Amino acid sequence: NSNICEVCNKWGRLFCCDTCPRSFHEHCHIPSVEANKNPWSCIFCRIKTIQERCPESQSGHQESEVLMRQMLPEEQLKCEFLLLKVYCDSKSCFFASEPYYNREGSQGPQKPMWLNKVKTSLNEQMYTRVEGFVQDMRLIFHNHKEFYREDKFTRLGIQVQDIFEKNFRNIFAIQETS
Ligand SMILES: [Zn+2]
Ligand SMILES: [Zn+2]
Ligand SMILES: [Zn+2]
Repeated sequence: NSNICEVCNKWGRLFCCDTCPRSFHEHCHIPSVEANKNPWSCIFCRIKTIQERCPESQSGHQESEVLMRQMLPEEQLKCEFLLLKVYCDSKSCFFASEPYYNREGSQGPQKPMWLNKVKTSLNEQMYTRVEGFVQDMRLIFHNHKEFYREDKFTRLGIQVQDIFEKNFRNIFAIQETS
């Protein structure tokens, strides 16, 4: 196994996957690492199994169809993995916890959003379709862009949204376009 957390790349109290060499802190893994279960497989392994059980799941999809899907177990897992993939980038730190807004010449967004709130929302099964989760994710970056305006800090939101969007297209097998 690895000696660092796959998500935050630090050492500490880790839990090791039984079917791959990754390891995780308890609350870096999503869902949080399960109390018992021996063996234990991590989210990367679970996602791989879904693909291997239904190879045609990797043929192209239209985003519109994906968004309308109900959050049944397999879609729930895929959104948890996509959330995880964002927390894997160190720039997610800017978007994790509840933000506040007091900048000369800007007003705060009408609907604040942050990653830990989405995490909690997924945990408490508050989204009924993929669209719900995707909307909150994109809201995070959109709020950031609107608030920071011409400050170069806006770029952080562009960069982390690019991470989200590449992973979204991969995990949900969105049809490749030019
Ligand atoms: Zn970690
Ligand atoms: Zn694994
Ligand atoms: Zn099949």
